[PDB]
Amino acid sequence: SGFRKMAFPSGKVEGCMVQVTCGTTTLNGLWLDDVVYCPRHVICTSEDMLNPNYEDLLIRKSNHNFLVQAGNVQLRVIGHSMQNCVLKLKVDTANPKTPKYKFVRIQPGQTFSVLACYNGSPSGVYQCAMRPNFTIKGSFLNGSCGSVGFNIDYDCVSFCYMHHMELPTGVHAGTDLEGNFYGPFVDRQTAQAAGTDTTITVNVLAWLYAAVINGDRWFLNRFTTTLNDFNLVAMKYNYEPLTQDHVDILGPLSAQTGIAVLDMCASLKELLQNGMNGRTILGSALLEDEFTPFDVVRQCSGVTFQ
Amino acid sequence: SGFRKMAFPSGKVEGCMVQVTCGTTTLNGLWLDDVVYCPRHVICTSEDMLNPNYEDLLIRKSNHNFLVQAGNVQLRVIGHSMQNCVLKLKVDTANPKTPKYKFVRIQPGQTFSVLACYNGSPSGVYQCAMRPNFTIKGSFLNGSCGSVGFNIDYDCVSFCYMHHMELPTGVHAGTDLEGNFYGPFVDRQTAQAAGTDTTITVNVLAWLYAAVINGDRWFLNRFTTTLNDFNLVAMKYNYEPLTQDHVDILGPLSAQTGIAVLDMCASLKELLQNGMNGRTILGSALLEDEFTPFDVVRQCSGVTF
Ligand SMILES: O=C(Cc1cc(F)cc(F)c1)Nc1cncc2ccccc12
Ligand SMILES: O=C(Cc1cc(F)cc(F)c1)Nc1cncc2ccccc12
Repeated sequence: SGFRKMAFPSGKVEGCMVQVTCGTTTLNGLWLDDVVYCPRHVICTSEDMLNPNYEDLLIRKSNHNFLVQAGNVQLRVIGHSMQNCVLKLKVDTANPKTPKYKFVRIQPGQTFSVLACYNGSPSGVYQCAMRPNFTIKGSFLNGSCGSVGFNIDYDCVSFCYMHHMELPTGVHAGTDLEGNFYGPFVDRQTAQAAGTDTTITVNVLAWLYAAVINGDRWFLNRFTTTLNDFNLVAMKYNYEPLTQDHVDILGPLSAQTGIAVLDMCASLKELLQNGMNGRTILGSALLEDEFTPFDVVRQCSGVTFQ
Repeated sequence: SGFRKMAFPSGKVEGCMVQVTCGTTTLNGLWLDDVVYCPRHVICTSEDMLNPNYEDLLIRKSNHNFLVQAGNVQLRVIGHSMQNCVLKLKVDTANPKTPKYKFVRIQPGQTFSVLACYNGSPSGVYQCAMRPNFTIKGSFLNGSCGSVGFNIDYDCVSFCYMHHMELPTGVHAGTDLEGNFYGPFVDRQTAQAAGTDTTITVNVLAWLYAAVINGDRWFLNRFTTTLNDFNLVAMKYNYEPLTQDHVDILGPLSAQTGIAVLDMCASLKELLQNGMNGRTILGSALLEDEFTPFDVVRQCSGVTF
């Protein structure tokens, strides 16, 4: 019993964190096999940040301009290349702590653990979701660039995010490990803003199923809804549209609890209308949207309480 | 910017988790140096749990009855002893991954990271607080016993909790690493209940300072209060008393934000008496009490390990 915002154990990623320095700028790098991945803006001065020409800035650098430190050991850079917004520094030592890994690009609503780092050293681990507006509501200070997001389903680390920047609202933007930004963001100091964010409906439904599995049913009602009527209501509270894919994905939780997806949708519609009336669901007075259907099945028991 | 419920990096603890099997029961063990620590109830059948005599159950076991697996490697148990509610299995191999560590007993209100494990395999890491009623609101399934709680101070892991049981309300009970339970709990299948819990006042104040540091100020007001008047209001709302030690501990956050501790207490008093009025603080509609003043400073300063 219990339901917590749970991150993956971070050890497999901690053994990959290194410090990358180029001139006066120091940030984090991810050392996997003989390559260190880091944000390409490590080669920029603060003045270069408005309209940097990364190809032009990079051509002026040699391997010895990149200082990579792993623990108290300086790695030797033997090659460098840029792939989209990520810099790949070939080093002369394969990381002996390289876990089984993959690079995965995620979709909005997906969750992942972030290992926040500074100067190549891990500071903490927390759980995030890729918001519908492609930002993440992280906790990052200056020096956190290059910190990564990941999942570890089995013993394989799927790296899905590398931190690049903080937007004016205090939310964060980054790339996949191939250097492609999530969202319409660029690694430039030009005026950029997070679009209006919305609630991840499928995740709220998953979390309501988590509450039912853990023994709470106060919020259920005798009603059902069509998918279209649910979407017309939910959009009025800035909730993401629920697709038939989302309904299918919630099938297993629906079968385990005995509550049809559209019946749980009717419960959510009522919660949006009524609020919680002094009650909580899984220790929260707000509807939680940073647990996916996959997270709920992984965290919760396979036996519903009642 | 941003403020998240953040756990310590778990790698140093992951390298210590092992699987301990005794008969039909499998749970987690903590392998440090040449000793594996685990809940003593690993030696019990369901019948034994009703009223166990752990000394009597243990005397019937030999070293080979304990199967300890560190990954895909079977460790050989060369001795066994009980310390309070923890079983200590001496093994022939010192854990090469043993970090610098200490065993510390924490006080209610203190937070720690839990590395939830099943079959000696870490599954998740989360941050929680030792409640004033000595339970933890964890997330644990069957097989999670022996999962540990810890903090990191510099390069040293301070182990403070070992998971033993789940109470009927779904909250959790465990011991320090010396096997002393937190709270009035016993490792036996007998009627036990979590006592009425209270809110960790100093932690709510720390989180309000975190909200201010993050640009959330709507709850600030021109008012101050005395410590005694604040504690009268705290008692009324099932909040823990705020001591002068708590006020001193919040000094640095008070100096950084310009909001004196008693000035923040008057914000907290108004929030308790009136609610949030449809507003949120750091994305929460409830007052969060599972961040200590140290956690707030650490997260807002970027301390690494
Ligand atoms: O955003 C940047 C630097 C940057 C600026 C830019 F215009 C484009 C970039 F790709 C990167 N750094 C930070 C990242 N995360 C959190 C932070 C918090 C405070 C101060 C800086 C933080
Ligand atoms: O509570 C126990 C076993 C136990 C029973 C007892 F009566 C006394 C004990 F010291 C230990 N194990 C569990 C721990 N955490 C979570 C669980 C969730 C579901 C089922 C069991 C869970």
